[PDB]
Amino acid sequence: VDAFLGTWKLVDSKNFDDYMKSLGVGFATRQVASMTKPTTIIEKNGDILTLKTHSTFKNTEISFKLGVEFDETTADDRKVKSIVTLDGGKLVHLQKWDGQETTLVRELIDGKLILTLTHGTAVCTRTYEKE
Ligand SMILES: CCCCCCCC/C=C\CCCCCCCC(=O)O
Repeated sequence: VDAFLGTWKLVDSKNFDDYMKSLGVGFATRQVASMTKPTTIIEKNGDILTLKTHSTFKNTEISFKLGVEFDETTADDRKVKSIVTLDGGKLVHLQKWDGQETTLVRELIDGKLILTLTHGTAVCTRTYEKE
């Protein structure tokens, strides 16, 4: 886990709109979201991880232990059952609600943090660089 810790800022995004539309997010929120550049902060205290996502539009914060399910309310106001684990060096966050699922996978490549989000047929890639 140690290599993911720190402060990261978004520098590229591909197909976020398709991902948001798949989840049912409405047009007006997709407009603002397409022009937002979040800051993600990942920290650890023993076996507890804290992931903060900050922006001018919305802010989220979750705390969890790897491998242990938790309740989460997402930026889009879904109430989901989540679990985060380490799989081949990637941090894999799975969300489930009403029979559906989406995955948020984080990998380090060349010192950047790549976040891939998949729901349905839509796949979005977002690139973050370390601050
Ligand atoms: C908290 C910052 C979110 C910015 C706009 C999001 C508004 C809601 C729409 C879809 C939410 C999808 C779930 C979270 C995606 C987070 C993306 C990321 O961390 O870059």
